[PDB]
Order: sequence, then C-alpha cells, then structure tokens
Amino acid sequence: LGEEVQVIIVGLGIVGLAAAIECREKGHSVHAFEKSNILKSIGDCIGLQSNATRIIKRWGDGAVHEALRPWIVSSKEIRIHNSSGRLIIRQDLSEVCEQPNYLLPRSELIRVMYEHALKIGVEISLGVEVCEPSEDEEGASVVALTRDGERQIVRGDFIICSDGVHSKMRKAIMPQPVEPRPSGYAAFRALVDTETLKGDPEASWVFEGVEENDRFDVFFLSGAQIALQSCNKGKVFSWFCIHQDTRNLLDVWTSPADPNEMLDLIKVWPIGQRLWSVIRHTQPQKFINYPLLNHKPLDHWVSSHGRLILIGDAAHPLSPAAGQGASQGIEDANVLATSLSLAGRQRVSLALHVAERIRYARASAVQLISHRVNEGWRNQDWDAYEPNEQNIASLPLETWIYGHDSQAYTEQEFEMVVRAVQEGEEYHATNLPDKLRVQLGIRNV
Ligand SMILES: Cc1cc2nc3c(=O)[nH]c(=O)nc-3n(C[C@H](O)[C@H](O)[C@H](O)COP(=O)(O)OP(=O)(O)OC[C@H]3O[C@@H](n4cnc5c(N)ncnc54)[C@H](O)[C@@H]3O)c2cc1C
Repeated sequence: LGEEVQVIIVGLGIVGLAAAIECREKGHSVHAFEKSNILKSIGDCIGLQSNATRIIKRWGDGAVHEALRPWIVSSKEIRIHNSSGRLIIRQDLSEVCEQPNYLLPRSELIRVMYEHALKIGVEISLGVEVCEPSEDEEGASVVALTRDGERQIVRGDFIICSDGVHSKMRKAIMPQPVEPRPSGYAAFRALVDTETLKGDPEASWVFEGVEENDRFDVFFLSGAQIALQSCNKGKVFSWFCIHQDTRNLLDVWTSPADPNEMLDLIKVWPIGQRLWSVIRHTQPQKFINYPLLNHKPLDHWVSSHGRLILIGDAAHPLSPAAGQGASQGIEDANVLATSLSLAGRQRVSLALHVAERIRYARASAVQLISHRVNEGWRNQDWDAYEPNEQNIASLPLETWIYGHDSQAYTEQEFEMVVRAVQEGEEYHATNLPDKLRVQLGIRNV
C-alpha cells in the first residue's frame, strides 16, 4: 500500500524529543503532543554521558551536536573536599570524558532538540494533554485534549509514551501502580544567576579557571553533600545539595523551596559561608527541593497488542544524577527507532517487543545501581569519615554504561531477539555485565 508510518508521541521532555527525531529521521510521520509550554525556562542542569552523545551525534548529519558544542564538559576531574573545604580526592574523569559529555540547562537542551524536530518536519502540538489510549491488532489511538476542552481522536500505528515519571499512559500497560519508596533524602538544587554572581567579589573565586576547565567541586558535610559545577566557559553555574528529608515532598520541578533551610544546613560548618557566597545568588524562586524516590522496575513496558510502549522516565525513572537517567532514555529512543526499521512496517508489535527486550535489563541495572547509591547514605557518616568518592551522587561512572553503542548492538542482535520474542524464550542481553543481571534481582521480561 505504501502509506507513511504514523507515530504518536506523548510528552516532549528529553526522551520524547529524542524519539521524535529518531523516528522522523527514519522517514516516519511523527505527531508529538505536549501539555506544557516547554519553551519556558524551568529546572536547572542536565548531564548527558557518551552513550547519549554518540546517539545525538548522528542526528541531522551532526547538526545537533554542533549546536551543543559549547556545552561539552571540559572538567578533567571531580575535586572532592571535606567540611573545611580542604581538597581530599581528585577523581580523574579522563576516561569518562574521552568522548564528549554535555552539561547544560535542561531548557536549553529542550530548545535545541525542539528546533531540530521542527526543522525536520516533526508535527508538534503544544498545550495538548493526551489521554485514553487504546489499541487493537491494526492500530492505536489517543484522545488529544486542549485546555479549552476540545477533544480530538488521533490515530496512529503505535504510541510512544514518553510522559515522564508521573506518566498517566503507564496505567494502560501496567494495570496496578507500585508506589516508589522514599530514600529518606532530597536534593536542593538550582542554577545560579550569573549576572549577580559576577560583581559579588566574595564569590569571584568560583570563576577560577572555568574558561579552560569546567568547575566540578564536591563537599562533604555532616548531613549535606554539595556539588558545584560550571559549564560553557562559566556562562552557567549549577549546584545541588543532598540532605536528609522525611517530609512528604512531591517529586516535581515547580515549587519554590525555602533557601534558609539550605543556609542553616551548611552555615554551621567551616566551609558553609564560602559555599553560600555563590549559592545565595540563586534566584529566590528557583530553589528546588527534590525528593529522591526509588522506583522498582516495571514488569514490562509494552502493551498487550504491542502498539504502545513506555520509554524514558515513564518506564525507568532514576534520581537526577550521573547523566545516566536522561542518557538511558535517549538509548530507548535510539533502540526503538532502530528496531522499527529492522522489523519493518508490517511488524510493529515485534519491533516494540524487541526494543523492550534489548533495553529492559540494562535500564533496570542502571536503576538499581542508582538505588544502591542512596541506600548507602543511611549507613554513612560524612562528618566522621574522610570524604570518599564512592559516596558521591554522580555515580555510577562505568565504561559498560557510557561506552556502549546501543544502535550497533541492536543491529547485531536484532534477529536473535526476534527469535526469543517469537518463541517466547528469555533473551540474555550482553549490553550489561554478565553477572550484573542475576546479582541485582533483575527478572527478565
Ligand atoms: C519541568 C521539568 C524540569 C526538569 N528539570 C530537570 C533538571 O534540572 N535536571 C534533571 O536532571 N532532570 C530534570 N528533569 C527531569 C528529566 O527531564 C528526566 O529525569 C529525564 O532526563 C528525561 O525524562 P523524560 O523525557 O522521560 O520525561 P520528562 O522530562 O519528565 O518529560 C515528560 C513530559 O511529558 C509531558 N506530559 C506528561 N503527561 C502528558 C500528557 N498526558 N500529555 C502530554 N504531555 C504530557 C510533561 O509536560 C513533560 O514535558 C525535569 C523534568 C521536568 C518535567
């Protein structure tokens, strides 16, 4: 017959934009829907590791990577300090940053990806909340709701559910929700106002060397782990502070936290004032206190008829750390688009199920390693013990993660995964260490 493949994408965060670009560059017709005004600045910085940048580098013949070049990480080490600000450990980043990594405001990453998606012909509809997905053996559909209450049925060959950690699409796949477990920790975090930071002489130290090497400082205080970073030659500074918090906080990016809670936490220790000299230039409405919740892996990501798939934080939400949360979502988009092109238009359900088998254990392993990091904090004493790079929130920094080429793996393994899906056998993926799958309690889909 020959009609274009019709892809529906629900949610244009990082992962939905990546999926839109990957699918459109395979020639599909892509209609993406997003309920919020995503061009408005919100949040702070996102990191992307080499497993994500090697995917991004292929897009638009390298054009997106060229746009992101100012944001390539130039830190060569993490400088880890105690509560007096004395340097204890320099953790070398030369292998992690052998290939490009990015650090940049999330809103700027969104803007660059959005502009590329428009340029290549992704159809985008903002101010639309998608609900009520359905599917049968031949296609899928959703209801698109504008804010003024107009309803429209939208039909497609399959739905990519990239609607984030609070995904309402997720109830179409998993009938019952599993509530995440609070880690007992939260992260104060924000961007600093660079203009007021400049011209505060008591904060001038933070600019030292940032035009040659991005700042990447960590400080361990009793009950407080503070990271301070710069990017794009000192144009942007960001920070976070991991701390105990048992309040019933919502995991959203929209509510202003009390800056004095952060000040009280750090000002009683020797380095606190020096840290505050920079962090006090955070705009008073931009202080975020984000709870770190641990989500268990889902039983599966693909719907009964194989025409809806959860990817990104809808499927495997992690704490904002490493860059690996976002980076795993970008691998979702790449593997899914590659699977769709190897399977062909007549085998959509196969393509989605193959993508799931390739992604599931690897994504779940990154998720469970993330849990181990914040579960370790309850047994630690950051005042009594010397600072330990093993305790930093930026972990894991593992070659089997950031060195991986998800597209090449998918090409090589596609026919083997097809046989597993069609025969109903387990697929033992080798895109994570052999013993890691069994070691973490991971149950194959
Ligand atoms: C406003 C915001 C700010 C963030 N800031 C940071 C930050 O500074 N640092 C960081 O590390 N991570 C941040 N994150 C999280 C980060 O984007 C994710 O953890 C991950 O990197 C990518 O997840 P995602 O693309 O799957 O989902 P998300 O980034 O959460 O995107 C989901 C998108 O789907 C949209 N959506 C949800 N439901 C519907 C629906 N029914 N119909 C239509 N659209 C829908 C949402 O409006 C949102 O744009 C932020 C997320 C948000 C939403």
